[PDB]
Amino acid sequence: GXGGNDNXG
Amino acid sequence: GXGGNDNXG
Amino acid sequence: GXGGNDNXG
Amino acid sequence: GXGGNDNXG
Amino acid sequence: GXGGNDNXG
Amino acid sequence: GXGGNDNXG
Amino acid sequence: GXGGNDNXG
Amino acid sequence: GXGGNDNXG
Amino acid sequence: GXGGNDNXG
Amino acid sequence: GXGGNDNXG
Amino acid sequence: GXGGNDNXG
Amino acid sequence: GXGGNDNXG
Amino acid sequence: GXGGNDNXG
Amino acid sequence: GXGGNDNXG
Amino acid sequence: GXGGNDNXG
Amino acid sequence: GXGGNDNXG
Amino acid sequence: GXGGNDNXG
Amino acid sequence: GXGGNDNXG
Amino acid sequence: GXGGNDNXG
Amino acid sequence: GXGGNDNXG
Amino acid sequence: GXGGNDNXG
Amino acid sequence: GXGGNDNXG
Amino acid sequence: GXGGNDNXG
Amino acid sequence: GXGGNDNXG
Amino acid sequence: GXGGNDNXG
Amino acid sequence: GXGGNDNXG
Amino acid sequence: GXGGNDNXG
Amino acid sequence: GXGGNDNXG
Amino acid sequence: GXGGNDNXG
Amino acid sequence: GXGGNDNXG
Amino acid sequence: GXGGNDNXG
Amino acid sequence: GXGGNDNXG
Amino acid sequence: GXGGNDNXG
Amino acid sequence: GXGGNDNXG
Amino acid sequence: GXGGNDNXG
Amino acid sequence: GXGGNDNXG
Amino acid sequence: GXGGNDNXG
Amino acid sequence: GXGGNDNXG
Amino acid sequence: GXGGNDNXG
Amino acid sequence: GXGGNDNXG
Amino acid sequence: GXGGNDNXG
Amino acid sequence: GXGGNDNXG
Amino acid sequence: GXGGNDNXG
Amino acid sequence: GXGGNDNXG
Amino acid sequence: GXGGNDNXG
Amino acid sequence: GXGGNDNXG
Amino acid sequence: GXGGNDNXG
Amino acid sequence: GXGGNDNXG
Amino acid sequence: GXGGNDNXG
Amino acid sequence: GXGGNDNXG
Amino acid sequence: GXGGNDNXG
Amino acid sequence: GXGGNDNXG
Amino acid sequence: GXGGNDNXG
Amino acid sequence: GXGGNDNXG
Repeated sequence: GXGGNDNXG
Repeated sequence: GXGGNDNXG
Repeated sequence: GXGGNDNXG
Repeated sequence: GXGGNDNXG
Repeated sequence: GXGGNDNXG
Repeated sequence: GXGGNDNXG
Repeated sequence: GXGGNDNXG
Repeated sequence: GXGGNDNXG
Repeated sequence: GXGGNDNXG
Repeated sequence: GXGGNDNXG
Repeated sequence: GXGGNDNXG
Repeated sequence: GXGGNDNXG
Repeated sequence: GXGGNDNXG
Repeated sequence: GXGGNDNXG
Repeated sequence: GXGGNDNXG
Repeated sequence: GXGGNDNXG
Repeated sequence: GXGGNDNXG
Repeated sequence: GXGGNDNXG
Repeated sequence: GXGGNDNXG
Repeated sequence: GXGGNDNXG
Repeated sequence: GXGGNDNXG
Repeated sequence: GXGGNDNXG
Repeated sequence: GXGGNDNXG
Repeated sequence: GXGGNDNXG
Repeated sequence: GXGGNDNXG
Repeated sequence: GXGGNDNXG
Repeated sequence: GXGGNDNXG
Repeated sequence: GXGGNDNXG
Repeated sequence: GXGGNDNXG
Repeated sequence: GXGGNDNXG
Repeated sequence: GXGGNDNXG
Repeated sequence: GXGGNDNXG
Repeated sequence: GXGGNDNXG
Repeated sequence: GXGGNDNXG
Repeated sequence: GXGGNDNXG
Repeated sequence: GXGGNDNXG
Repeated sequence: GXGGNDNXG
Repeated sequence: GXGGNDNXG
Repeated sequence: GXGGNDNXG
Repeated sequence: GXGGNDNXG
Repeated sequence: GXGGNDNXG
Repeated sequence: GXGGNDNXG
Repeated sequence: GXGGNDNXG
Repeated sequence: GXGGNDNXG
Repeated sequence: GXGGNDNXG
Repeated sequence: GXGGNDNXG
Repeated sequence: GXGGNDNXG
Repeated sequence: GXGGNDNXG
Repeated sequence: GXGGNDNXG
Repeated sequence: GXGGNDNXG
Repeated sequence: GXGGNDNXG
Repeated sequence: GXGGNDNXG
Repeated sequence: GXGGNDNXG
Repeated sequence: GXGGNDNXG
């Protein structure tokens, strides 16, 4: 979707 | 969806 | 359609 | 269609 | 973490 | 982490 | 990480 | 179609 | 008018 | 008018 | 009008 | 989807 | 029982 | 039972 | 997805 | 995906 | 049971 | 994908 | 216009 | 216009 | 215009 | 014989 | 004989 | 004989 | 469920 | 008949 | 007939 | 489910 | 009949 | 000495 | 499921 | 001495 | 001494 | 006249 | 007249 | 007249 | 069989 | 068989 | 067989 | 074992 | 074993 | 083993 | 089982 | 099983 | 099994 | 230790 | 230890 | 230890 | 002593 | 002592 | 002592 | 996934 | 995946 | 995948 430091599994 | 440090599984 | 974090653990 | 993070763990 | 995974955004 | 994976965005 | 993988964007 | 991160773990 | 048009018919 | 139009018909 | 037109018919 | 340091599987 | 129509499952 | 139509599964 | 969807016709 | 979808016809 | 139409699976 | 889709015709 | 399915399983 | 399927499985 | 499938499996 | 003897383990 | 003897393990 | 003897392991 | 022993079915 | 909007999710 | 809106989720 | 022993089926 | 919009997800 | 079987079908 | 022993089927 | 079988079908 | 079988079909 | 058929005399 | 056929005399 | 055929006298 | 004829449709 | 003829349709 | 003829259609 | 008419219609 | 008419219709 | 008419229609 | 003019199915 | 004019299926 | 004019299928 | 019997079914 | 009986069913 | 019997079914 | 000894063990 | 000894063990 | 010894072991 | 590990046995 | 490892046994 | 390793045994 915008601009974060994200990481999902 | 915007701009957080998020991580879900 | 413009939804946010679409993520299934 | 313009959705955000499309990701299946 | 197992389970069927589908959705349109 | 297993499971069928499909979606249109 | 296993599972069928398909989607149109 | 213009979606974001299209990625199946 | 515009967005995802992921529709088999 | 615009947004997700994930609709099989 | 424009976007993804992933539609088999 | 824009501009983060992201990594999902 | 036969099946349905307009549906990934 | 036969099957459906307009659907990846 | 789960299973054993359309079956004892 | 799961399975055993259309079967005991 | 036969199969469907307009569908990767 | 899963499997055993169209079978006991 | 109708038939149907039948099986001693 | 209709037939159908039949099987002792 | 209809036939069908049949099998003792 | 009938059927569907040992199966939903 | 009938069928579908040892199967949904 | 019938069939579908040892199978969904 | 597994099966039995000492039995044609 | 034309918007001059910014970037959909 | 045209908005000049900002970015949908 | 596995199977039995000492049995034509 | 033409927008001069920016970049869809 | 015991295990068993397990399946989301 | 595997199979049995000492049996034509 | 025991294992077993397992399957999302 | 025991293993077993496993399959998402 | 259909139906599983077995018996020892 | 159909059906599995077995018996020891 | 169809059906598996076996027996020891 | 005594004049009749059992048969699905 | 005694004059009749069992047969699906 | 006694005059008849078992046969699917 | 010494039974009389052993016959399944 | 010494039974009489062993015959499946 | 010494049985009589061993015959499957 | 003895001596009649018999005929069963 | 003895001595009649018999005929079963 | 002895001595009749017999005929079964 | 020996009968001199006649003919079992 | 021996009968001299006649013919079992 | 020897009968002198007649003919088993 | 004698008769049918149809017994899997 | 004698008769059918249809027994898998 | 004698008869059918149809037994896999 | 957050430290754990879902797994049948 | 977050440290764990889903796996049947 | 995040350190783990899904794998049957």
